[PDB]
Amino acid sequence: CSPGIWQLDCTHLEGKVILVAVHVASGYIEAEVIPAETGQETAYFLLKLAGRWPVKTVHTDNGSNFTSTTVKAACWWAGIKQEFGAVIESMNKELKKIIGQVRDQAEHLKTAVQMAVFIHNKKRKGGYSAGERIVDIIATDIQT
Repeated sequence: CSPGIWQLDCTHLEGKVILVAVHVASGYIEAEVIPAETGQETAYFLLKLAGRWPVKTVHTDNGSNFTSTTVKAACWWAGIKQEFGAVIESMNKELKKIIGQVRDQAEHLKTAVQMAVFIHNKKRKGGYSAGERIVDIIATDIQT
């Protein structure tokens, strides 16, 4: 898929909120455990993400997540547009299973989440991992 397209959603687990971003073309994920589902948290996550990867457009399954002033200011400043055009269902499903598998390896949920992100991104799927594919996709895109 287009290399600047990301999918962003929140999930719930243990009374806490997990913000999950998926680079659509590679399956690569970035996540954070946030205190609450707010416009402030989403805008902050977006700005961080865009300073790390070339974020052109962002899609979500909950369009109302993106209507606050705060979120639209973050997209304005970072040059992000909303994307109007199985991967995402697979990667998200995949994340909860791994969180479930390592949950007892960490005291806190946020640690388990990051362990699952790490496992997910490094898993060779053949056969490269999602982390290998996102850097190849971005590096090839740089060179014209």
